[PDB]
Amino acid sequence: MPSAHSVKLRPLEREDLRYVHQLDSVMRYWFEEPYEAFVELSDLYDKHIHDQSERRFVVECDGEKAGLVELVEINHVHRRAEFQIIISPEYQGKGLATRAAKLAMDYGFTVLNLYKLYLIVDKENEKAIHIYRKLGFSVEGELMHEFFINGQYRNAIRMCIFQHQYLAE
Amino acid sequence: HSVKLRPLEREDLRYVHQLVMRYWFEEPYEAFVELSDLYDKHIHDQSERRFVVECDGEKAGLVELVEINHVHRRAEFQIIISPEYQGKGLATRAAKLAMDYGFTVLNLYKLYLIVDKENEKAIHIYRKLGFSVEGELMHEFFINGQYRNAIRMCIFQHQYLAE
Amino acid sequence: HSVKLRPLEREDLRYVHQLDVMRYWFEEPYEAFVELSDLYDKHIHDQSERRFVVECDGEKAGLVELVEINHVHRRAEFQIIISPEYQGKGLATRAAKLAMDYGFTVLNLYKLYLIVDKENEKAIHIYRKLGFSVEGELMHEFFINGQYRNAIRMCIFQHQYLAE
Amino acid sequence: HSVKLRPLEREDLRYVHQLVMRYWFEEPYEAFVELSDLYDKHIHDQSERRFVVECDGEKAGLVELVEINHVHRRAEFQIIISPEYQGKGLATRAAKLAMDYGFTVLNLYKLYLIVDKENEKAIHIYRKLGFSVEGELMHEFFINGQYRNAIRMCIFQHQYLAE
Amino acid sequence: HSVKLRPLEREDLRYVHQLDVMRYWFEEPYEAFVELSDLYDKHIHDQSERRFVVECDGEKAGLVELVEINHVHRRAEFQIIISPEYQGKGLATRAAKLAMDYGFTVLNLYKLYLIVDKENEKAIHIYRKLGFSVEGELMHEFFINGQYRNAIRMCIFQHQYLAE
Amino acid sequence: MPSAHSVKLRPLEREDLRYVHQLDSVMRYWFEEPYEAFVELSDLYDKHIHDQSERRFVVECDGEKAGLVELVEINHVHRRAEFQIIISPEYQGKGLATRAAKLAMDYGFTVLNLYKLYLIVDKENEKAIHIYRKLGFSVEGELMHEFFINGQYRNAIRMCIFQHQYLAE
Amino acid sequence: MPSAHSVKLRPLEREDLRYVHQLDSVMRYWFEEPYEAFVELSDLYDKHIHDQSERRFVVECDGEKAGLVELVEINHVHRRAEFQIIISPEYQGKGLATRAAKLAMDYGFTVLNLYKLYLIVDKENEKAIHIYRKLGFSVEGELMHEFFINGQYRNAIRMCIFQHQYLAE
Amino acid sequence: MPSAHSVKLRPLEREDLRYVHQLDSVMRYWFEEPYEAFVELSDLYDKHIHDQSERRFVVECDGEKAGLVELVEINHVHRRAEFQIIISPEYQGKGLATRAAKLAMDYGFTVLNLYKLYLIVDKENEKAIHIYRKLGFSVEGELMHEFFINGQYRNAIRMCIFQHQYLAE
Amino acid sequence: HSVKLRPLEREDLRYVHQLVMRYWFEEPYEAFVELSDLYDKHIHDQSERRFVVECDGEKAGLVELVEINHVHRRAEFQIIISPEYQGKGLATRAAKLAMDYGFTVLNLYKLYLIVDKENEKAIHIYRKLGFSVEGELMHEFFINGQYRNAIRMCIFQHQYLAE
Amino acid sequence: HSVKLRPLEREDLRYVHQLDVMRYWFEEPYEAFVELSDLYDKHIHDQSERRFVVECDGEKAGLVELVEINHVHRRAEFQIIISPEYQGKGLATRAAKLAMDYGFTVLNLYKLYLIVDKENEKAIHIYRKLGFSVEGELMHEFFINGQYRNAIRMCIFQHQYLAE
Amino acid sequence: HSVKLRPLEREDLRYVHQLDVMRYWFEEPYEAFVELSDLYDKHIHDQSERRFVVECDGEKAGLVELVEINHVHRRAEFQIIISPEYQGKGLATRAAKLAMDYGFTVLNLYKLYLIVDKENEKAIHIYRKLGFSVEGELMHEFFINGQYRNAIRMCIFQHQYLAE
Amino acid sequence: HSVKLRPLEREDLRYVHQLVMRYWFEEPYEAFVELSDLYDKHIHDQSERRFVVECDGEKAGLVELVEINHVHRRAEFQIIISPEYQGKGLATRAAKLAMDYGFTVLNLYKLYLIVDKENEKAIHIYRKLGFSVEGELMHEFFINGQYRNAIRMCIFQHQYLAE
Ligand SMILES: [Mg+2]
Ligand SMILES: [Mg+2]
Repeated sequence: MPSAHSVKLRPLEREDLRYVHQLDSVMRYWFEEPYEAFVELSDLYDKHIHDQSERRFVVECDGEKAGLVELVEINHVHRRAEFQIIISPEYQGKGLATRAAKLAMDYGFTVLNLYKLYLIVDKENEKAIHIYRKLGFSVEGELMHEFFINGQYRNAIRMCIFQHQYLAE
Repeated sequence: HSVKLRPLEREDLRYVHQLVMRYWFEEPYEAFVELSDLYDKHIHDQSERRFVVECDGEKAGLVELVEINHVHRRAEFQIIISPEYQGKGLATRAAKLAMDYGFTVLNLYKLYLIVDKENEKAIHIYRKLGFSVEGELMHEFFINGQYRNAIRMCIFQHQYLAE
Repeated sequence: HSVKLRPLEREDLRYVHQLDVMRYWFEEPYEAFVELSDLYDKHIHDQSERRFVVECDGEKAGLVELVEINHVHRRAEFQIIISPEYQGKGLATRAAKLAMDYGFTVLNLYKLYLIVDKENEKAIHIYRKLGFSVEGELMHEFFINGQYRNAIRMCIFQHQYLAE
Repeated sequence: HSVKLRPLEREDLRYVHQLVMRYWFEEPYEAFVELSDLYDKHIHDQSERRFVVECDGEKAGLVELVEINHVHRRAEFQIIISPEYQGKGLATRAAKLAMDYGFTVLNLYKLYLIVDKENEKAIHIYRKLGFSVEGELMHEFFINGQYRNAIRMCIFQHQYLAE
Repeated sequence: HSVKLRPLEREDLRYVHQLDVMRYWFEEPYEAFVELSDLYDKHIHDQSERRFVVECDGEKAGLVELVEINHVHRRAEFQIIISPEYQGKGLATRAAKLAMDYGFTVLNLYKLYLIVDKENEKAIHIYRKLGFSVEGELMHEFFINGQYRNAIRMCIFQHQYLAE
Repeated sequence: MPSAHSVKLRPLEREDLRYVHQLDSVMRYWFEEPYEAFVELSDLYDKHIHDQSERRFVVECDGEKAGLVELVEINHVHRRAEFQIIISPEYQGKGLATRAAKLAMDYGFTVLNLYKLYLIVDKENEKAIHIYRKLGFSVEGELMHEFFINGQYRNAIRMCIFQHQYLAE
Repeated sequence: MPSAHSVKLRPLEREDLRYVHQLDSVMRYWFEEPYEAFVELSDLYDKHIHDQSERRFVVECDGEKAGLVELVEINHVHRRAEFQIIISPEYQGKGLATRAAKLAMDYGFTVLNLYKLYLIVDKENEKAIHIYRKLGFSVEGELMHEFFINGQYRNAIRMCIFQHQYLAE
Repeated sequence: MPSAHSVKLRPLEREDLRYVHQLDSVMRYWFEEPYEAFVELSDLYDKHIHDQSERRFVVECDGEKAGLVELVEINHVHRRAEFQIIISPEYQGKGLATRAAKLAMDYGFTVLNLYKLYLIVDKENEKAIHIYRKLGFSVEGELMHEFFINGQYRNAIRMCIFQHQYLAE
Repeated sequence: HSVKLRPLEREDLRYVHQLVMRYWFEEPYEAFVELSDLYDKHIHDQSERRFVVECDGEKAGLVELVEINHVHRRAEFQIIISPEYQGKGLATRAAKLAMDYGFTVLNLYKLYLIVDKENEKAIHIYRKLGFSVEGELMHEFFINGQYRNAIRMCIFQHQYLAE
Repeated sequence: HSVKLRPLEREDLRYVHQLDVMRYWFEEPYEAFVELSDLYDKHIHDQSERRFVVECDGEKAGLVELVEINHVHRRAEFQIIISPEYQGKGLATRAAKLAMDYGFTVLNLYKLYLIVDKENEKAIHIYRKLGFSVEGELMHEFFINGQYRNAIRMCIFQHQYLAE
Repeated sequence: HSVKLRPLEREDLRYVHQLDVMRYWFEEPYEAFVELSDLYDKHIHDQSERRFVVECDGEKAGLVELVEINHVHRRAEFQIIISPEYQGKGLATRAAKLAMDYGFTVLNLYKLYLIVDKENEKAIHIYRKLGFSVEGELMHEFFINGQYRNAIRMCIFQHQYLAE
Repeated sequence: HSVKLRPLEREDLRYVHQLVMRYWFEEPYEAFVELSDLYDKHIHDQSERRFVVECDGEKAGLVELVEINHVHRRAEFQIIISPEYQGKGLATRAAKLAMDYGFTVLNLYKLYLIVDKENEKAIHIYRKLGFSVEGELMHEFFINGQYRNAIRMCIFQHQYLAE
């Protein structure tokens, strides 16, 4: 009989901040402000503790820390947010990014009462794209040369989904 | 056996946190640092008052006095028991204690509470304690995907003090 | 005659102060102007309340308060106050319609509610007409001028507004 | 003819000052800068409340609510009329007004006052308003070279509201 | 057995917190320790109150509060509290004598006074003995545990102390 | 002989703040923070004076104040920004929004050295859309129900252009 | 019939500070801290507004500003203070220093409830000394070379009086 | 052969503050501000660290802490200060107060370059008085009821000495 | 006729502003409030020093000493004349003045300047003042759509003082 | 052996302090650690400089400084320093390549430049090899250990990097 | 004509600013008024320097600076500056006498000293006359307008003043 | 054997203190808390610079550069050796080191020192290092009961660099 893992969103605590930092060279941001060194992240963190426009969860698999969900650009008048998920290397390969997306959908849609959620992914990532489609995300744009990455401008696909689709299922 | 009702101390916050969206002085929290910070910001704020419910010296739940007003002499209260302490009607004794505090110590005139309409047990309990119903608040909360109704119930100091 | 809402500027704060005995700003009490100026400065970016001067032909005629605004549960309480001299011209009615408009068509709330004196059978009727539901009768909710009074809480929903 | 009772505004301070040792929030003042400063320090302090007494729109005196407590539901009041307005029993109407405010607006249970024993007029006035005597405080004040006695008198909300 | 007053140190503040339901510091209310620590830090140089641990053979046994201290009128109110386990050994009596000593022979006050429950006929008697005068009976001065209680205010003067 | 107007971008001064405020009910934002009352705007303004992620110009026509250009979400690693233009009512009807766009293109492209600029407009605004095309903006997405406006979710068209296109002309 | 002047102590207001400053070269002090320039005095003044250990009155003669009384080193446990009076040049010669002393005695003794007041004066000032005696001040010390003044150490006479003497009269 | 103790003034460090506090009921002061609880003393201490108008030494006897010298009311224009010495109970009886006075004389006179030092003592203390005389202190005043002490006003004797007397010896 | 070189005062800022992207203490500005603020932030900063160029008492341009270093004893200078004052070789006299200040007052050893390669006039002027060329900085600035080259030129205190 | 850049953490600040006599942080001088700790705290979010520890097999081996970073003109100066004991293993070469990589493939700069002692003919040659151009010779730019020295400024461009 | 010292008020600070190229306040350099206003505000209670306007018939004529004031060693340096238009009327002489008076008869210093250009043989002579001693010749102490200059340090003592 | 000259670090303060009236940035200290505080107040102050003198890695003395000025390019220096390290002419090597730093690193033109007239050894040492005498400062210090004379001596960068 196959054993069932338990995957949970958990509100991101300060003690989680080291875990965040060491998920990894590229630009990372906190509240649209960029960081590199731990001291930069930690100070941003305290400056933004009460800020309602981003919310972050750790993904626990069986209580162990496996990755991070960031809801970002939260807007409560237009009832949307963007999300971003990131799975620690030793937790990849086993459907986590998927479950993890379902859980963030659940959070924005059933807890936070947003109307629309979207995400950006590399145009190159035919894998992820197709998964999101599977879950019934529409494609709403192909941003051209939106990111300059490892020496080169890359294209992003923005894909959205809606509260009613979600609750209908 | 023994249930006291101790003021909420800063060491109690990690306990509090370890019990859907939560409010401290009407400002929302999720992280423990969010609530901790919020806590010190509202240290001398008289508009809310909190107590750990102690069973035989162990921390077993929480009473909140919220929206305390001394001109109109009223306040709201929420009571929360930890799972492992539920279903011995601490929820009940805690309610009496809250009532004792607000009516005999704080000298309030009126105490009210909100509860999900569906919670027929609580509604019954409080009616037993002689609370009367004053409202059915339609779709007052978005809870886990859905709007829910609450029932608000009150009781008055003269009713209590009949004791 | 024409009637508009307008965000409340510090310059309006003197006007607000003297509509006449007990009142609040961002839930803290106030009486003197200095008390009020101070709260106002403190709550400049507080999202949980939003105010408006009610303008009647470019003239300050009253005030709309949007209070206890919650965006997760998409609701908010409102209250209107009309300077003595603009009363009895159905102005608080037009102001109500306008506050609904704002919370429903701009703030994107789901539910708006208010509390009035049970005794005010008149206002009560005006709301019922507008399609508001009674959602409760609070007993002795307010000590006012020497006695406890009852109030009625009445609510209306976005979809009812966007329909009719 | 007309007597209102307006909240004390900052413009009123120069008036206040222009009326032996004075107290603001139990801290003493003499200079106007001493009182002014003190004033802002106690802006959101609910423990005292002040009003100018207005006769036909002119500033004519002062009511102070001091030591306001909402659990025991009581407060003290001092009333001060400016000379040119004395002896028309504004002192009286002012007292009623204070009483009106504390009992019908602020929802206090009990109001008391201190007055020099020797002030037989005030003592009589208040007894007329139905205040009862609760103490003769021996040498409670050093005033102009000498200890003086005060009389403390109270009245209760139920007594007033009989109206 | 020997009994002393001792100025109250921050280290005593944990002791003070748990003598058991409503209390004050420099006239502001408190309940939680964090609330109390804070007031204490704020009032460090406040001249208007002075506190002391009552030490019984080098052991913390209670507390003396000197409150509403006025130096122009040379008076001050006092209150004593004895930990449950040191009561009924005439300790609050020795503590009273000691507080008088301090206000009279050190602070140079002219008058000291206190307030007790009218119902506490015992304490009342102890003070009368010490030469205290009743200077008033306050009616329903305190809402306590469900009802308004009466209190008695009793005073004594320096010259009476320095004589007897 | 037809008289030539002079249209200029001018760096936005504090004294311009009243003009901004009174360009008008809808949500307006300053540095992604929302305002309504003048005191809210003015305080945001001082809080963000040195912030490199938004830049604002007044459009002077013949030295008189005619409208406002906001470059927003400026990113210097991905070399882009979003722009927004707004023409005062008495200056509409006479090609200003157009010239005004050309000028902001010039600023980002020739002064600020961005690589890409884009804009959002109402899907409904077939007029503006076609103009931007005329100037050789590509369409890069149709965001669905992105804004809730006057009681109703509306659709936006994001359209971009690039430094090389611009300098080529 | 000779006309009676009215001489009053008045609590020192900030607007009085210029008058103080220009009562005049020597060391002057405010709360035991020294001043020379107006800005020094004014800043000391604000730093010490609530300080209970010095109190200052202006002497009004017929409502016009004639001089200054400083009660200094106020101690409420030992119930004493030192006083110092200073009469503006155009108000000297007409008994003011005297009345002015009586008034400060009245203030400390009948208002402030001190038990003892004293003063220092130049040993050289046989005039003032004898006046204070007249008013029944005892001599309680002759401080030797206590002040270095205009190139030279000078001797001071400290003289005291008591509440009971005063009220007895 | 009798063994010689070494008695030294040492600048008072913060760690000395507990020792000070526990030299003992009466009013004690720090920079003319009164203290009782340790937290009061310690906060005064930090508020006054750089203040030139009081200086304090510990008296070490053989390196062990035996008492305290306070130079107080230091005035560098009139070149004087008052001093106060206090010997811990277990170090009394063995000439310390004496040596300790000589050392403070040495400090003010030979290090600090004051011209005059004085002290107050109880009129009742015929012992100390006579010692100071022995060292050639003049008596310069008998302050009457200057201190209210243990229920009663007491009289003080102020006694001074001068740099030239001292260096002459 | 007369050219002084006055220290830059706060009243001069509106003038400064009224003269592509500008820098104050290596931080960029455009609005006047941006530069004003920046100005006070760098009031006691010794690393840059500024002067208005005064012709017969009127404000006519600007000298900036920038990147001032006292161990290596060097600094950079920019000079800016207002249009209506250009082409009388104030640019020249201003340069001499800068040179006078840095070499005879500030005791610098070396002064250098950057100028667009294309500005053949400036390059010539300075070579005339005996500045020598020390670099051709390739595409050192993006200016109005294009990378541009600058030429850096220096001169030394001993060379100047030969005077 | 493997070599990486890594953002510089406060924990690295002690390491940085002791590579041996005159140096800067965000253009302000420093000597003592306390001086340095302070500048570092002040410049935490300063975009104009970016630093990195050079790691050799997970071991701290040196430092890369990106200085005078300008994003409008898309350039920045760089400098590398290798702890005494890691020198002469072509490590500063690998570190240079890595700094180019970062400014060119991550920061998206157009131009990177450096300044070396004219006398250092060795380093100079290493850069020329890498495709760097000499863009100037600064005369007596640095007073160092008793005399003014000359320096060379050499630059390279993104397109040259992204090509070869 | 009559000549007085007068403590320097903020109102004098504009006057001070324009006597014409390098100068200090409480040892920090300044040039612009804003720079100076700031130092002045910072040093309001600094005991180590004391300034005075030199008044000639109630008119501002120059300035006296008392600098490096040390009370333990009882000395202080002084400097005088006279507005162009009041020079050559022996005014700096009367101002010197007055500064001596102040430090000697008011501040109770033991020693006062000054530094002048060796080349200024005139001033030098005026001081010698006043009884000042040369206590040193500092070599190349000042870089001024293009070259290092020598200065002379001359001192006088209280007892010499209080005698003659 | 080995003498380095390390910058003064905060851990070195307790050492410093453990070496009559002392000055930090011309402000006086005695307690260690007085000097410690003063220390942080002057952390970025360029007007003074300090170094521990290290003999074979142990702390053995102190060089102070004081009154550093970069326009006139001069500074003063005091050197202090701890007793147990005296009389091996570390005082000498330390002096050379100071000289090395100010002249070859800091690019000063001139260095001077003050020493009690009576210290004939120091005076001789420095004259040997080729310092010349520029003043005999009469009663410049009150030291242990008496005014004392100091001798000031300087040397110049060109003289040193002759090396
Ligand atoms: Mg954004
Ligand atoms: Mg004193």
